[PDB]
Amino acid sequence: DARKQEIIKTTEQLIEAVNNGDFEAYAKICDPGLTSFEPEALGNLVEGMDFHRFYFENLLAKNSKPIHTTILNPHVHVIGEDAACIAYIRLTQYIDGQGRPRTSQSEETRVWHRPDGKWQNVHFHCSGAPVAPLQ
Amino acid sequence: DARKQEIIKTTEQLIEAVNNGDFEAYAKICDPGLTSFEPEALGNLVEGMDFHRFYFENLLAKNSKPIHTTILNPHVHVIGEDAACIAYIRLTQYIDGQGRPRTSQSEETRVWHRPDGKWQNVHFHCSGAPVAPLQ
Amino acid sequence: DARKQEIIKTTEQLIEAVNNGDFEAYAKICDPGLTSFEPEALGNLVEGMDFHRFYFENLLAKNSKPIHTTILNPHVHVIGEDAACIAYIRLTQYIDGQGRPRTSQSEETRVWHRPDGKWQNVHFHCSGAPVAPLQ
Amino acid sequence: DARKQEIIKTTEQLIEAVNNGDFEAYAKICDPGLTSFEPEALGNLVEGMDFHRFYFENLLAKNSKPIHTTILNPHVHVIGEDAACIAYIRLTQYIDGQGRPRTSQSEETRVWHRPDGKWQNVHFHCSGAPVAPLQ
Amino acid sequence: DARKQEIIKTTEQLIEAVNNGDFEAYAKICDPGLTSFEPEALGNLVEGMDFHRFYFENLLAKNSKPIHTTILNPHVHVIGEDAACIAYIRLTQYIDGQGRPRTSQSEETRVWHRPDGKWQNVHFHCSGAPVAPLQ
Amino acid sequence: DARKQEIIKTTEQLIEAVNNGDFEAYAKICDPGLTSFEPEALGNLVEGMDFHRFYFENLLAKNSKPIHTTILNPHVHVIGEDAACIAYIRLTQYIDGQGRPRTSQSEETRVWHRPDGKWQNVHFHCSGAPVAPLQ
Amino acid sequence: DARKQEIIKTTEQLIEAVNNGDFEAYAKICDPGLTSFEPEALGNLVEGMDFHRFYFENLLAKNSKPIHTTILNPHVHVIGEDAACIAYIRLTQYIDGQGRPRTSQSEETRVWHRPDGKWQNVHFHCSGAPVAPLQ
Amino acid sequence: DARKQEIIKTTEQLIEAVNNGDFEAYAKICDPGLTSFEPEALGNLVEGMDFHRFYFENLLAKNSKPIHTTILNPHVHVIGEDAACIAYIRLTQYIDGQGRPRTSQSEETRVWHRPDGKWQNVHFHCSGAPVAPLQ
Amino acid sequence: DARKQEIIKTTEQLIEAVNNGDFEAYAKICDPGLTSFEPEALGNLVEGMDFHRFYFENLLAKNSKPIHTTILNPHVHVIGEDAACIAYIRLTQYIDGQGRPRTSQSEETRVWHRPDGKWQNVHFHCSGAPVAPLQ
Amino acid sequence: DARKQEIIKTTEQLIEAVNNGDFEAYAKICDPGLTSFEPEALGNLVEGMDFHRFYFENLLAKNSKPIHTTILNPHVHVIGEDAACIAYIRLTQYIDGQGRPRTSQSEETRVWHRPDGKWQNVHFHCSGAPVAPLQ
Amino acid sequence: DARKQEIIKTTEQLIEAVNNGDFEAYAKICDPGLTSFEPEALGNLVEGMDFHRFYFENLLAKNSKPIHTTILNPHVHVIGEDAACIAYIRLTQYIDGQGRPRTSQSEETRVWHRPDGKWQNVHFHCSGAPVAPLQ
Amino acid sequence: DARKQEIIKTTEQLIEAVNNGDFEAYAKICDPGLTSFEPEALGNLVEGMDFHRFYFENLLAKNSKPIHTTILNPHVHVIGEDAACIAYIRLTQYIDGQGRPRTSQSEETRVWHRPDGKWQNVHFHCSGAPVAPLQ
Repeated sequence: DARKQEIIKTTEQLIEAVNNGDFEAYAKICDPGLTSFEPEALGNLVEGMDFHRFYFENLLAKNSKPIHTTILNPHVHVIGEDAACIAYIRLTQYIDGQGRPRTSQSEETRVWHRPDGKWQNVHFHCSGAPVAPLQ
Repeated sequence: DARKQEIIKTTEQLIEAVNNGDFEAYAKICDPGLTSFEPEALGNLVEGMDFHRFYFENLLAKNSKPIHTTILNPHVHVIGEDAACIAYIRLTQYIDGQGRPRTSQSEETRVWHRPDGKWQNVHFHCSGAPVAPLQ
Repeated sequence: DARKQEIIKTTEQLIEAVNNGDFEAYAKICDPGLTSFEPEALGNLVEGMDFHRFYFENLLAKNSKPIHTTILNPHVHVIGEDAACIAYIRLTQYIDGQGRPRTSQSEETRVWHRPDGKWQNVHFHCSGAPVAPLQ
Repeated sequence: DARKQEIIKTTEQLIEAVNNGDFEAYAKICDPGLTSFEPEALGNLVEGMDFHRFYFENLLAKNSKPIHTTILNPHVHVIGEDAACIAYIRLTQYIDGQGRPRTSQSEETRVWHRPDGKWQNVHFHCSGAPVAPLQ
Repeated sequence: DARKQEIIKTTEQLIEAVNNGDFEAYAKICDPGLTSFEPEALGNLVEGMDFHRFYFENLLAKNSKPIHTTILNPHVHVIGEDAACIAYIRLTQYIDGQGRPRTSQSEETRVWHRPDGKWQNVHFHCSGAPVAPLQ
Repeated sequence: DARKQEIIKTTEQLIEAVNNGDFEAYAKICDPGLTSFEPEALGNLVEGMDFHRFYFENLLAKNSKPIHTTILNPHVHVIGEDAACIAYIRLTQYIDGQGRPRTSQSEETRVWHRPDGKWQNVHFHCSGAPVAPLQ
Repeated sequence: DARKQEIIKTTEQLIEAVNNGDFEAYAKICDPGLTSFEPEALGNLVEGMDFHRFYFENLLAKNSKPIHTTILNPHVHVIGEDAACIAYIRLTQYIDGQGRPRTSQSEETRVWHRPDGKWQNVHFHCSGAPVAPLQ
Repeated sequence: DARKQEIIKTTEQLIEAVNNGDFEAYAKICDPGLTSFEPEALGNLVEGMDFHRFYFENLLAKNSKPIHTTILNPHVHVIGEDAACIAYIRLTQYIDGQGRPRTSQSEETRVWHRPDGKWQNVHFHCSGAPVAPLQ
Repeated sequence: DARKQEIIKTTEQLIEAVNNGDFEAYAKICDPGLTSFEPEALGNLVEGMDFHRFYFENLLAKNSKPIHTTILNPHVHVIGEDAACIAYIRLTQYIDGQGRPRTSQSEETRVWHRPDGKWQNVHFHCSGAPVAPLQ
Repeated sequence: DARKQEIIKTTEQLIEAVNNGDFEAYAKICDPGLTSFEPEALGNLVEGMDFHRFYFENLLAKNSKPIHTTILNPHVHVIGEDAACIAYIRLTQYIDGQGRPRTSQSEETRVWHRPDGKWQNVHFHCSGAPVAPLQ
Repeated sequence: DARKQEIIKTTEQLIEAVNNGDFEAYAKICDPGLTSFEPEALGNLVEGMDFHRFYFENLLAKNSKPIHTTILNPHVHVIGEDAACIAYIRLTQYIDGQGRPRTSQSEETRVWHRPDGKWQNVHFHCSGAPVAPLQ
Repeated sequence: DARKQEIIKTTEQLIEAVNNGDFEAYAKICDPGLTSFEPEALGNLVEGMDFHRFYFENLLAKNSKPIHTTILNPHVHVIGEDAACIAYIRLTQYIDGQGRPRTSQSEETRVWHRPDGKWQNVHFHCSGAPVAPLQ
């Protein structure tokens, strides 16, 4: 359970670096060849950092309204000593463009490798609501 | 490229065992603790074989109409010697309940481990069209 | 955990007596003053057995098609020695009126009392899909 | 009828502490392990206080417009001396974001335990309109 | 409570004479100048028996499928010794044109007079679902 | 026709006391145990004055725009000397939230008793448009 | 009232000649230069018999199912000794293409002249449901 | 053709008195017992001046924007020397609530009598767009 | 008026040759370079006979059900001695694919030239319903 | 081709006089008995100048925003020496009520005569988008 | 114009080989590395013959109903002596799944190369209606 | 691969000249007889520069908000030494009319010729989202 709690802790560091808009910390968690599927990419497989960079510069660095996030039913597969995978449900509570509280759901998969003693993310898949909020 | 072609070959064996309705071969490719996200599970994370078993018994063992499948733009991450991940776009051509040809798209992620010298699947995530066909 | 497994076992006996259409076993699990909220009652609070009796006589005793049910994330509150409450997510896999497999979800609460040494159900609440199937 | 009037009185204290935005009184009525089903949680079972805390901080502490609430057809099950359950219909009259009066309906179940001589809430289930108002 | 139970009993005789298709008994319960509002009359006030006669001749005398009816929360006003009024919610369980069980709701008011020692109906108002079933 | 004109006159006094917002005159026309069905109550049977009080305090005491009302095809049943019933179509002409004239229709039933020499209202049923105007 | 009852009687002869499919009697009631507005003419003013002839030949001579018609609130203007006008609401009860009873409403104006001692129809206007039934 | 041109001229005087908002001239053209069918009356037959008075006071006396009206294909029936009927298509060109030109269509019937040497209107029927404009 | 009646007569010969399915007579009325706009051509300008030929071969030669056509408000421009233009509204009464009478409207323009002593059609424009019927 | 270029040139003079709002030049191109079909006339045949005059006075004399027009695939029929007909597709590029560029399509027919040595327009037919722009 | 007529002729040979279902002639016109965009491929770029092969085997070899095709406004770019490009509008007239004639439109681009003395197709792009017909 | 990288480089120069609003550089890349299919042209084939000029003058020269563009899966056909064709998927990230980031997809084909030693564009085809952004 010690190695599973380590993957959980490192995944929580990713999620709070994203919602802080901290792109310089996000870039240290991600591999340069990272690939992803997500609702914003319209069914295409994205590669590298530059597609995601646009949302840090146009939302996450600029926003100020309160947000709360719940992680439900996490499951971890540990795949030897170099590799791991985590899957969870995410609920986000947020304030819309006219002051009403709202909720949305996503389903997320993250794939982790340990090159050079540090855990880094190599592939990501998301379903459900967009991460760009529906305000 | 040799190890990447091996993951491609093993992923093609999974896809043809599914569309043949060969549940006894499917059960040798999958780990007993396998987890999944897919459109049929309504946003929930499924564990084990028994949710999928229902579709082999009520479609895949019984169907006879022609189907064709195209795999587009595959990408493989090889994660040491025990682990790998593959991501691809899938297009399926099928005949509906009244003889008309149709097309649908999915986006798929599969996570592979090599316990006891044999590659086996430990997590799967699907977006887009259901695998239960829209006939 | 022994008393929690007992409530789980007794709740599984209720669910299989319903999907067998066994109204004479259902009547031994329920209290005569049982109350319920469910989608079929259109927002009203029902009392007694006679509202439910209609669905045993017009579906559950007559149906023959295959059904599978998954219970997800159960939680039990044990409230002294006489009382308990259980909450769970239910997924049902079923065949429609033209041979296609389908899925639906409900959320369920059940309240249990132990009069005369036997566990019996006194209140029930359901949300999501109707239990009368969407075939 | 004396013990039933006591559960009614305590349920009315909960409802007025919520619509006053009095989170410090709400926290004394609820057990720390409380679970719930409600429309805002999107079909998931919530545990603990922190999901509900967001609506006290972003609505109930800040609102000033007039509200009226009617409780219809309450039913109480008393389950020995430590335990009780209550079920009722709730109608709420409220003013929208442009000054028009509106109405909405919910159906609610609440499960009560008496640890250490004080009644506290251990499970809650809601159907119908959200508690976050449709202004 | 004796006179209220008499109005309840006489109202149950009306409802079962209607669902039996017994127009010759219905004609003995109704005053010749009876007026009504109901969904089938498109917002108009009907007078006399001949508008209702059409539904006995084209449904109620001819139907054979099982029907169940629940009366909820009845209230009676007794207005001296010659007059009374009753108000109730009606739920009807029925089988559709393809064998599926269904539910519908109406709200009903009935006004009763005692000319010549016999109770007879002088005005009726219905809201909600039509009495002609939605099969 | 003299007693019928008296019920008509008293019903017109009710309608103008409501559209003046005169809740202290409305309370002298109504019995303390009065019951009603209306579109604002969402299919439920309301009892007493406090549900209606909210619309006097949040509209009828505060409004200033011109309104005109037409009563069509009234019918009266006189039920001995203590009791009467009246039924009519109501058309209301009103100005919306942006200065355009509009029309709406309701169908209404009212039940009258004469305790202590004064006519008072004991039950009411409404269908069609809400009495809260669609501005 | 004698001359008004004569216009009513002659208008009832027209309506029953139409629903019998008796085009040879209809042609004796109508002036050769008769004009009309009705839903079937798509906003145009029709002149003469030949537009209406098509509905006698393709429905009214061929139909066999039961129909009932109610005339509501008739008003007559008598305009000297040669001329009259009548206006009424019409409700029609009919059976659809699969055996269910249905209702529809129209509003109708008819203009009458007495050339050569016989009343004949010179202009007609209809609003609401089409006369061609919605089976 | 002289008597037909007289009815045309008098009908044009009505139409321009209405669009000027000249209710004191309108009241001299209409009979005190005039009846009408029109889209604003929701399927009911109106009698007298007071329903129409509301639109003079809340639009026609207050408006200032340009309007143009075309009368198409008029037909006149002259019914002895005391009575006449006219039927026509009306097209209205108008400016909406945000400055765009718009068009709408009605179909109209008007019935005229000559009491005391002066032509006056006794019945009116309208179909298509409301006369209260769709701005 | 003699030359206008000649264009009317020749236009009626075209319309009855079309609804008879008489393509060999249609080909004698049309110029070889004829152009047209119509709903079936999806906004394109068609040239020559071969686009129209398909509807003679697949409907007009094969149909048997009764059809009636009304021509409304025709207008003719005569343009010297060689040339003419006609414009009219067309109403068609027809029986649908399940035996119900239906109506549809078109607006039509036709341009006529007299080469070699015989009138022939050189351009046609249609708006409204398709001539291929909505059965 | 010289006479065809003359009709093209004169048709371009009409189109630019319209979009300049130059009603005094438009009136010299049109014959006083001109007829038209267009979307703004709701399926009716218009005659003379006064229907079109309203759009010069309420838009074309007042507008200032940039517009561009493309004429596609023109075809000309020359019908002796006094008469001609032209048909074309028209695309219009325009700025909406909030500054965004938009496109729309019409199909147009125009009929030309040469009385007194000057070409003038006698009939016009339009389909597709209205000439009043959809800003 | 000789080389342009050659590209037109070769493009007509492709279109008739497709609608004959002649896959062995289609394979001689296409380059082995051919790429395409079309509505059936859901926004993806297809490569090679095997995606198209499915529609020959499941429609074009099996169909028997009459089809007609019009090519509108073709444009050819000739790019030295080895290469050419053609663009056209295509209208297809066809019979649906219940015997009614229908029309649909596509816009098509085709790119041609002359390796080894024979013209062959290297890229294709289609917009508008699918080539799999909407029967 | 050198000649393919040259076509890629020249295609990237076109795309950045367009999103800079640099119409004087765009005019040096395009042939004077260039043809195109695109969503803005409503299914028509455009020729020359003047249709596109309108979007430079009314958007691209005036806009200031941030935009990002991704080119996916490019494919090049090189057709001797004078000619080439390129096909790709384009994703655009942009800010809407109220500050929210958005995504859209197009599929694009471009045909290139080398007259006088300089590459120039002769035909273009686009599917999917309009190039005028959906803000």
